[PDB]
Amino acid sequence: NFRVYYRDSPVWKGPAKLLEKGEGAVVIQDNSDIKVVPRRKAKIIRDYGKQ
Amino acid sequence: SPGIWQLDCTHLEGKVILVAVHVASGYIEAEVIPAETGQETAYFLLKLAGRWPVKTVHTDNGSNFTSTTVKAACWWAGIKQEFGVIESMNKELKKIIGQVRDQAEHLKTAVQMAVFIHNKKRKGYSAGERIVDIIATDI
Amino acid sequence: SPGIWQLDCTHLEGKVILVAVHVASGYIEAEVIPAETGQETAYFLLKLAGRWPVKTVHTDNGSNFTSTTVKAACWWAGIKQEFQGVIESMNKELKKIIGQVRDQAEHLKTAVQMAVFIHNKKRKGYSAGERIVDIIATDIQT
Amino acid sequence: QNFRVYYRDSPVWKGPAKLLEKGEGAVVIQDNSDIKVVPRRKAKIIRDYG
Ligand SMILES: Cc1ccc(C2CC2)c(-c2ccc3c(c2C)CCCO3)c1[C@H](OC1CC1)C(=O)O
Ligand SMILES: Cc1ccc(C2CC2)c(-c2ccc3c(c2C)CCCO3)c1[C@H](OC1CC1)C(=O)O
Ligand SMILES: [Cl-]
Ligand SMILES: [Mg+2]
Ligand SMILES: [Mg+2]
Repeated sequence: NFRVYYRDSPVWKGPAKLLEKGEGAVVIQDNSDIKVVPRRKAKIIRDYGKQ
Repeated sequence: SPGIWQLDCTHLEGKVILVAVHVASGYIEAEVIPAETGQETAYFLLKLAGRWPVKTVHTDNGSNFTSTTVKAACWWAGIKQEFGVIESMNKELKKIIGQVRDQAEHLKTAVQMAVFIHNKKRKGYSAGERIVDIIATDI
Repeated sequence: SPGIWQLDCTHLEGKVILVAVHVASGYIEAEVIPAETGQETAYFLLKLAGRWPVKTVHTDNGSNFTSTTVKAACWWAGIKQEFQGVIESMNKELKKIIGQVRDQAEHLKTAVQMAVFIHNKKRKGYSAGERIVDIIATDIQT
Repeated sequence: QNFRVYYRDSPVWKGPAKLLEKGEGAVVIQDNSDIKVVPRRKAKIIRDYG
């Protein structure tokens, strides 16, 4: 339902699987790697045109 | 299919022209973007998606169409991406642009005049009439 | 009437938002213009006119809508200008949806087009985008 | 039916004006009841489309 786009360290990377959303960070899986990204550096985008 | 679109960029006078075509009707939308980037391409798709039932967009492997910014726009708007109707349409667009180029100072004005002429020319319906007919029939 | 539109400008974050609304359907188009000038208004109308059967546009007495450059665009595209308050209620509706989704995007122009998407696709029954296509195609097919 | 010409001769674009002739460097127009000669670069000749 959701997809997460994020920046490490400038170019936006993604889409990545959303595993968990916290108060100050989000846990995602981009390909085969699990990453912990701060909220300010991640965009969680819902598929709105579908549903 | 009423929801199939083709997007590609063409260039004139050193400027970038992003052209979208409704394949089933030949209706076109065009915009002069300040840079051929994924951010400008994604912003173009958002405007297109909120306007027509955009289900599938077919582009080449340009770095602006394969960018992450476009993937987020297509995902949010519910658009599927696939990687010569648009290329033949760019030739038609540049033809009409040259016919009206001297009538305006800015290239972007001649572009929108050319899109106007294309979408309103009958044969019989015009391209602008066909896309509205096709989409309303699908509803 | 399928060819009546209303255009007006609203402001958010110091930027100018030019909004066009199809009165019969409530369908809207919006674009962030770099300046509230007649040249940007006329370029917006050309894009609008080559897209829908734009026959009459209702605006206020702003110096950008009464400019000569807009008159030339309307004459070339065959548009008549007139100077229910649909656009004023629509500016509130657009800015309402913009504020609801503003944090989802960096650029204001992105939130603008998301809000236009949300408005034209919302069912409450046809949607705004479905009504304008239904109204215009009915006039074409008949 | 015919054409309209928009022109500047001091600021704000003036017109529409009747088109009489288009030259290499000037255009002969009639704005209302007055005959004017305007350079090409200060005149927009727009064909009646739509
Ligand atoms: C500046 C910027 C950088 C990265 C991205 C995407 C991959 C992460 C976007 C972007 C693009 C499309 C889109 C959304 C966003 C967030 C969210 C909802 C609707 O579809 C943007 C965007 O600008 C672009 C639109 C012209 C913005 O304003 O944030
Ligand atoms: C820069 C400029 C100054 C004056 C005018 C108007 C006074 C007569 C125009 C203009 C406006 C509308 C229009 C046409 C033109 C020539 C031609 C045919 C189609 O409708 C422009 C125009 O820029 C505007 C369009 C954004 C341009 O690029 O010349
Ligand atoms: Cl956390
Ligand atoms: Mg290409
Ligand atoms: Mg106003």
